[PDB]
Amino acid sequence: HHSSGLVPRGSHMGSIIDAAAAAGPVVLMETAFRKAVESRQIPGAVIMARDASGNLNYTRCFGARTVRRDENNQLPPLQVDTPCRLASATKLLTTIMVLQCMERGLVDLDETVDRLLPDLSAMPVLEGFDDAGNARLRERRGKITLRHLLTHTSGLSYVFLHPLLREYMAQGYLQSAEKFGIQSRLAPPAVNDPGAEWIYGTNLDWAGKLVERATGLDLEQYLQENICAPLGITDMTFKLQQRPDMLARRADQTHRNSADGRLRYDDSVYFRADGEECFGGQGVFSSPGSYMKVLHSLLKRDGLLLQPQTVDLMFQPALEPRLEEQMNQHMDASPHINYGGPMPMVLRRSFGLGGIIALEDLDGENWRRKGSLTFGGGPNIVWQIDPKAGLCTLAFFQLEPWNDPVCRDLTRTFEHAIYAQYQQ
Ligand SMILES: C[C@H]1C=C2C=C[C@H](C)[C@H](CC[C@@H](O)C[C@@H](O)CC(=O)O)[C@H]2[C@@H](O)C1
Ligand SMILES: C[C@H]1C=C2C=C[C@H](C)[C@H](CC[C@@H](O)C[C@@H](O)CC(=O)O)[C@H]2[C@@H](O)C1
Repeated sequence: HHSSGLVPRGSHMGSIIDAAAAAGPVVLMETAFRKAVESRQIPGAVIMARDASGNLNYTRCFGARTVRRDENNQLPPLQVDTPCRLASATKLLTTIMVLQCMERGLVDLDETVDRLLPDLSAMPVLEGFDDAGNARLRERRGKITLRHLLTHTSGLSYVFLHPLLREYMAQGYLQSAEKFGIQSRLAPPAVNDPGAEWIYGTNLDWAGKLVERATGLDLEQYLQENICAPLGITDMTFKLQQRPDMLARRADQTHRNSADGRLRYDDSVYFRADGEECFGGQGVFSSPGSYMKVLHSLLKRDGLLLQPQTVDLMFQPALEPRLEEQMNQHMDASPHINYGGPMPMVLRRSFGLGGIIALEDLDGENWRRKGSLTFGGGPNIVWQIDPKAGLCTLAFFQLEPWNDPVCRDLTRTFEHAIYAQYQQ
């Protein structure tokens, strides 16, 4: 029997295997991440989950912030406080900033953008090309409103995404609309009328300009005063190159080679230059920890960023049946883009203010629920907030291209495991 003075413990294989309970979902999931790093499938990742109550506050960091060895021949770790490129995960921040302007009476969401963005209002709609091949433009039908910008229903697209605009760049209309290797998000014309269709575009870059003009502050200052300060965030910024402390610790971008699935250093323009202008659709750097602070505040409805009622509005389906149907047809037919990331590839969705809303449970009682809000950023960053489950989660990588199968699979296992053990 037991040993005098010593805590009773396992003393043979049977009793040690019974004293240590079988591996739960979360433990098994963490093994997958470690194996992915060990086998060089990913450089690293940070995964974070929080509930409203505080009972759940889970942060795990795996692997490295880069594939470039440091001065000591080591690969430095990806940490919860590592400065990372958020890319389109910036869009949530900019959305919150617009809603703050609305709360303070500076703007109305259904107001036309003419007053603050007359430069946008004056922009034409691109409608194919001539029989010869000249650029064919026309005047916009109807007015763009702030709500159209927040829901990507303005008619604006992205140059890399839409065929007409890809041809626009190829024909040379946007050659001088770049700075330090970063293309302007304000130069290109619209590809449809507001209200006509859901189209992913430069809407939040325009929405950012609107904030700057409505407040008389640049977006960086507005961000610091209105998002960072209230949450005690000191490392979230549009202006990475002016923060030598963050520069010393920042992640490098990694790219997966199309040919052999191998990881390589990606010398990304975004890590060497900020751009003079703060682009609200993409330009923020922060750590995973700081981003979670934002998500968690929204989940708590604590009133630090927005009134609880304004946060509730973000989660309400914003599209009328016609656009809702068109958005789902577009997304279901575009698994090569996959805006929804880890979500099932066919799902009934809508768009709120700040992201995609699930209009059905993803897998009954096992995963994200109806009413959950989600979006992401290019380097395989995925965030979601699920008020019914009482959870919000964040899967943070610094790996392009977007929609990497290894990252998506890992992100799914992460979420499934967290929901299995901690959803309520
Ligand atoms: C066909 C459309 C789908 C796309 C899917 C993912 C990316 C965003 C594409 C363009 C971005 C570009 O930087 C990535 C390309 O190098 C992809 C490739 O051709 O290997 C985009 C474009 O190819 C247009
Ligand atoms: C929610 C996600 C939706 C997207 C839709 C189309 C693209 C695949 C986006 C990522 C593009 C990004 O990886 C590459 C761009 O930085 C290239 C460029 O800016 O020209 C993606 C990201 O914006 C996040």
